[PDB]
Amino acid sequence: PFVQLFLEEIGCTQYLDSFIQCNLVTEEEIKYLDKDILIALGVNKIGDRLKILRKSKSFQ
Repeated sequence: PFVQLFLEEIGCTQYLDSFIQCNLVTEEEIKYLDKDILIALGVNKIGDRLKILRKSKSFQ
């Protein structure tokens, strides 16, 4: 799924596991993720959080 493929661009699949923790499969919801939600998602790097939001925009 795109959720796993775009996240792979970060270079660390560990975050991919973070998405499984929330069980998020909708691509639009990725943009819906806020920096605070990413913390709950299971992300240990604040810089990567910015990458997820910016890369998600690339979807459109």
